Amino acid sequence: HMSELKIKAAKAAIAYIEDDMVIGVGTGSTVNFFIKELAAIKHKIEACVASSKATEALLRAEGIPVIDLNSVQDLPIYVDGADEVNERGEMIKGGGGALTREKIVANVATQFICIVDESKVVKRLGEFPVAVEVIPMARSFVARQIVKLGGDPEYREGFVTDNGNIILDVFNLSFSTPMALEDSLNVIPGVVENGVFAKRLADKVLVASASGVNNLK
Amino acid sequence: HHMSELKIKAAKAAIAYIEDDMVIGVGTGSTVNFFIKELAAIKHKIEACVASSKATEALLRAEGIPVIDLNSVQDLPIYVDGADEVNERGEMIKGGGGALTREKIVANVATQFICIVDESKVVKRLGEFPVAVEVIPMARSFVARQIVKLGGDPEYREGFVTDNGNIILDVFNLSFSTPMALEDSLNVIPGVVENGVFAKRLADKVLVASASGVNNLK
Ligand code: NA
Ligand code: NA
Repeated sequence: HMSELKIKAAKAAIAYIEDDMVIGVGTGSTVNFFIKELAAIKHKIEACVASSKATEALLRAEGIPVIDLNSVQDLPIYVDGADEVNERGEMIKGGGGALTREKIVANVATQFICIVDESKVVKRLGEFPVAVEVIPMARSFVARQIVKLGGDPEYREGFVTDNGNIILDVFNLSFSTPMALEDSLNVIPGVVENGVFAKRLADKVLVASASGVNNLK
Repeated sequence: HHMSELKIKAAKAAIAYIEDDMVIGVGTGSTVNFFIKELAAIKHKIEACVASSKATEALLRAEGIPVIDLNSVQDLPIYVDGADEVNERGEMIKGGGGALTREKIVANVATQFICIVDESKVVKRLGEFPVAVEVIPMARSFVARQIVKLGGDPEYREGFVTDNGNIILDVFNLSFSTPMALEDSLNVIPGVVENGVFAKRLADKVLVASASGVNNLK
């Protein structure tokens, strides 16, 4: 029961929330269970920073106060999921299309806690595609540049990010040097951000399985 | 000699490179706007234009010049645009007008980048004019902190929103000793969309208007 696993991972992250903290909140189904857990201790936290408009709506619907990242000097914790994560804390993210604000909030946060069920853990990144956020008028050009990097880009038809851009989901990229790959995507004109998380690692990786939650990192 | 007269000379110099049935990439700004009026005179000989800004699109369309989306173009032989600074190498600082992101995209699809300037845009060394950096709005504070670590002084361009919905940090005092590495260092910052350093995509020709005429600096 994957939902039961995701709930266990979510509950394990709650043990890191200290009184009066501002908490950064990711996106996706595992994070959404965490939001319900956060709701039960919302009297203990100052506020949350949301990594997507969807996440903001869910927090507000719970009566969890939300503040703008530009107003936050100190963000001690960011809790988020991942599409793939390894023992090093490298991740592929962006399955849900929110990877740009995810990476921004993750970079302000001191501690990045990654919560996953067992199926997200991999020994080698790469089977899950890399979502690349792209200025819409640059889509064709960026696709061509990503092909030169050995990727196979697939336009996520109909989808528009929180930032008004499109997503190319990129298959078959090599992850031999993940930080160089992340950089090579981002320097392409028109690329806003990409789902390789190799320069900003998860600090903790909480992995929920039938036997409990294990700190992979 | 008006500044306007100089920009017009540069605009007319660029028209000499336009061939029948081309798709033409078009930049932004007051010098390019004189080029748009030169293009209107030959619009029948043009296939269409690619516009680097919504303002440029509106000016092209008001001249009856056909506009097409960049995603429908693969063969873009020319891109004509100005610069805030340009040197003899064809390196440029761009983005004073806030449209540097679409400017760089179109310039990168185009085969030949023709830079048209009056003589006041030419510098021996880039750097006095600030570098516009386009930033995801909720990342403004973070990006500013990261730029300060790179040795820059970022100033938020109050009230301004780019064509893409983002804000501009105009950055002073960056070092240009390694301008390509500078351009990259800004862009790998999470939340930075693009920046006005044009060091990896050079101008292929630099047409400089002065009282004496137009000189191909490059
Ligand atoms: Na880019
Ligand atoms: Na970036």
